[PDB]
Amino acid sequence: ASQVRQNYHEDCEASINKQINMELYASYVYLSMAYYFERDDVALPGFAKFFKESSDEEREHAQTFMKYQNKRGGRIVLQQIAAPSMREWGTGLEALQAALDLEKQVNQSLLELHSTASGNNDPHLTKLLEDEYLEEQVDSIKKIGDMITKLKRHHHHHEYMFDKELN
Amino acid sequence: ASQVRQNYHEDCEASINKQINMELYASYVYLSMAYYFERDDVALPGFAKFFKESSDEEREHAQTFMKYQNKRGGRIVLQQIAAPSMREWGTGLEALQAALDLEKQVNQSLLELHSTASGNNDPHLTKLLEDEYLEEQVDSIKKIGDMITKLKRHHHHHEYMFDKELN
Amino acid sequence: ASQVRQNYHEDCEASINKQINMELYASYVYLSMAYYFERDDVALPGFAKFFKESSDEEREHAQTFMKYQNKRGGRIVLQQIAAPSMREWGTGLEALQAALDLEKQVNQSLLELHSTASGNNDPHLTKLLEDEYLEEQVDSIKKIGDMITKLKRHHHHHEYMFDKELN
Amino acid sequence: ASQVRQNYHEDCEASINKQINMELYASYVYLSMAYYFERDDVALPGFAKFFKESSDEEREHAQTFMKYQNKRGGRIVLQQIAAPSMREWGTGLEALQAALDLEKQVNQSLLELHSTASGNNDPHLTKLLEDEYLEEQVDSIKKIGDMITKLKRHHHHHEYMFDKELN
Amino acid sequence: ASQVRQNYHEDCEASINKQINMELYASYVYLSMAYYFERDDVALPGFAKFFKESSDEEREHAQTFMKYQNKRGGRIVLQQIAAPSMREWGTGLEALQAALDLEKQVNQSLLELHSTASGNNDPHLTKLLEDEYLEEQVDSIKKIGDMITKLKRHHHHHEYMFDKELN
Amino acid sequence: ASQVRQNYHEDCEASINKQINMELYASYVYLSMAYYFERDDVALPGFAKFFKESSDEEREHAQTFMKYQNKRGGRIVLQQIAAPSMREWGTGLEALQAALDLEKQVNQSLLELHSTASGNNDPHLTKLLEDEYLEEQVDSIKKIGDMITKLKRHHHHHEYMFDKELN
Ligand SMILES: [Fe+3]
Ligand SMILES: [Fe+3]
Ligand SMILES: [Fe+3]
Ligand SMILES: [Fe+3]
Ligand SMILES: [Fe+3]
Ligand SMILES: [Fe+3]
Ligand SMILES: [Fe+3]
Ligand SMILES: [Fe+3]
Ligand SMILES: [Fe+3]
Ligand SMILES: [Fe+3]
Ligand SMILES: [Fe+3]
Ligand SMILES: [Fe+3]
Ligand SMILES: [Zn+2]
Ligand SMILES: [Zn+2]
Ligand SMILES: [Zn+2]
Repeated sequence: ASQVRQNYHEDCEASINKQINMELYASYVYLSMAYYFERDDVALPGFAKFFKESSDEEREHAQTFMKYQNKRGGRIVLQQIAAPSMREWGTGLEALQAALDLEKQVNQSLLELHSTASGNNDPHLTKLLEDEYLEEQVDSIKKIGDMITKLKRHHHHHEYMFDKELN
Repeated sequence: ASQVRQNYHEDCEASINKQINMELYASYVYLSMAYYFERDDVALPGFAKFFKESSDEEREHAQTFMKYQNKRGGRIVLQQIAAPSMREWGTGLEALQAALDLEKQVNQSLLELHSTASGNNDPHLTKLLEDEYLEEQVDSIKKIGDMITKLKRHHHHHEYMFDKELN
Repeated sequence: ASQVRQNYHEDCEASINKQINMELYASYVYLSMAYYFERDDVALPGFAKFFKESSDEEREHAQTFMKYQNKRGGRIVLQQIAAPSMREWGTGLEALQAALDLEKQVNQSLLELHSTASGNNDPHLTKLLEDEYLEEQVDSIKKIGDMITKLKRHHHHHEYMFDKELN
Repeated sequence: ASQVRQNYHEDCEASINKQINMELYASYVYLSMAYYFERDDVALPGFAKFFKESSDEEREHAQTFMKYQNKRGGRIVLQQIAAPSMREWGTGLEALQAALDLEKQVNQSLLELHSTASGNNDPHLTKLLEDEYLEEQVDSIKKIGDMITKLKRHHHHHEYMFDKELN
Repeated sequence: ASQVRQNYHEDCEASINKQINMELYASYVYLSMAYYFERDDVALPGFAKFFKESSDEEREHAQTFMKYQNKRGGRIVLQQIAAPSMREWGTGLEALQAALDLEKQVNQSLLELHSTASGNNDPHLTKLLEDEYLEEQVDSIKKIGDMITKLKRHHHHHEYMFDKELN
Repeated sequence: ASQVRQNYHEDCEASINKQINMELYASYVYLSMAYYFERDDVALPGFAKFFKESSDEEREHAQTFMKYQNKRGGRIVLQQIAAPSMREWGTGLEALQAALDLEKQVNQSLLELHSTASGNNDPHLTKLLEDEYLEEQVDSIKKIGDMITKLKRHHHHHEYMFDKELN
């Protein structure tokens, strides 16, 4: 194996490559959303900017894991990247609900990666997860939750005024 | 329940709430020491600034935990803040000695929360305590321990000189 | 008593202590509110911030009174700080209504404290109440009343827009 | 259909959607090269930076096309992004040669899109392809051809110095 | 023991001392290297400077551990610092290979020290190892590996050019 | 032998090497004093800064001699650095008294090297010792001698006041 590899379990090496794929798929979804709210019959620039930023940060997530793979001497495996779930994301409100669920789904995967890393006594990897993914996951889920509470109060008039505060 | 809650055990929720009350209780004790060192018959302006700053940090500890209750999607439930042990704190040394004892009692309970957090595999909350509370506790216990040594020396003139250090 | 004490009747000394408790219990109420309006299921950052500031300002009324007690040679006597009524304030309009009433409870005590100081021919203490307390109380009550008038115009879409004017 | 749609053939709409998936795929391939040249057993810091910017520029080729799909009032349709042809990319020169090939396959699809645009009398779309795509690919093919020539002249001391020019 | 000591098991106290010795012996190795590469018959200023910095950084890992021991109320126990293996490292590639292996010896102890702290439920000490030591160790090991990969391209003319990139 | 060696007796070479070990040994002793004045039960931050700076200058003395071994074309041969005499240094006065004794033992050996250098008519090395080491020794012995006088006075309060001089 690699000259730098030390205390690096192959089960961890492999969940990193599975997680990179999930980070990228999450990137693709926020990209689909981002430009959907830019359609002439949707015209929500606030929501569109928020989901463009989400897709960039999901891209950054994936890069930080590929950098990590190489740091420990593992070898990236990247699969295909599935097409997003849906493609018509409905209201801004249904988009945020979709995103809330996708961000909880990623946190479940990151809490699993953490347990797999604790179970192999990889305290470097648990440090990575705590300091760069667990805290970003909890803050974002709270961010989105806050937004869905503001935006559940029906009219299209309300979405548009909420949108402007996003922008 | 909550739209953000994920992997936050109800025992962690409950022990965050006891700990909000305990931090505020510490604020109240230090606040009492602060102003007692301002009595015209005590008039040590260095201990007064030290304990008033201590009182302030203890309220940030509590608020950081209340912020945290809400990030994870638990409910803040506040309780009555007991009045301090004393209102007359004796000497600066005897107040330091009581400071040190209560920072030590705050750390025992923070480490108990870390033990609850671990047992419920909540890495998000063990990281909160490691980075935000356990290093501040140790450093405080050590600064207070250092000053107790400098002051321990008996004399009234030595204390008024140590006091100007802390101004 | 004290080397400094002069024309400071003990009923005023004792009322200043009971007033310190009320102010500190007023702080606790507002801090409750402050972090309630930060819950993901509430998400009114403007209200939250208004109650944070109020909570901080009640803590300072308390410190001024404790500074004052020491200035006049009386002795601070701290007691327990009760937890609020209910920690679920409901809407912002309902919280503000609780605040209006709380500010009037503290105005009525402050005015009683001022009659005690007048009855006992303490003009230094009348002057403290007039300058440092009664004016903030009438400013605060009026502001709150102004805000309630604005907010009574029942849907949750109005509240979000008022919450931004306050942010 | 869309209230903005004018003179936008559905074949061109479909070819933009196909081309979006090709820009993204090129993004992914350049992402694999980028991070493969940062392996501890490859460690070519310049080749890696060159492909990072390539990967990023491909991503923005795709977002222009999706930006454009909406201007003309078509509907973005994204599909799976295939995994890159490889995982190892060999020497820096082999990665360029694969990138010479790849940019040429993109230029070929771009030029076919132009012919579709021309046959369906879309001068707005021919304009876009001429002004935002066709010139960057001729310019990129020439840059890469130049580098291949420099690097060809087998020994591996020479490759590390070429990386030097690249960082 | 100490007025400050709390939840600091004596096996961790003793391991911190043995770790201080290792770090200080790691400093000695690098200082040897540093001035070897400055001999007139060697004359690799870049290598020399790299090993000077490394030597200085090992001295600081040692100081942090001695600061830490005092923070937790244990007692520093210093012992002799062995002279290196051989003081003739030969080529730069051979020195770097010795450094890679040394950094992995210190990584394996640091990871053992971290299992000791975990076994003894010291989360303050796990946190110190994670933040302050394990991350530098994986960065350092990977860097060294990267440098060895670059340098294996056997003639002494390559080495001089790599030595300048490092200068 | 060396391409730079000229008029550098092998006895001078050998005595430079004993002296590198002796300077590093001094660094280690001062380093021990440095951190012992940081124990929570000693807590004299002025002696700690004085001895930590002393430890640092002693390592520059050693490195200046290793640089020098290589200027003249001799071989650095490093040896084991003995652990300090003590780890508990008693009072600041008793540590100063031990500082003074070891600066006096360093000067005896520097003057012995000057005597070896002279006898081997090496004016280059007698000038090194005159300008770089013998004036620093005398000045140190005198500063330490001055402080021993200021401190000698018995009392705990006087030492904590002298200590703030040195901060
Ligand atoms: Fe992510
Ligand atoms: Fe995410
Ligand atoms: Fe605290
Ligand atoms: Fe505290
Ligand atoms: Fe008030
Ligand atoms: Fe008030
Ligand atoms: Fe492209
Ligand atoms: Fe391209
Ligand atoms: Fe180290
Ligand atoms: Fe190291
Ligand atoms: Fe010296
Ligand atoms: Fe010396
Ligand atoms: Zn951390
Ligand atoms: Zn050749
Ligand atoms: Zn060459």
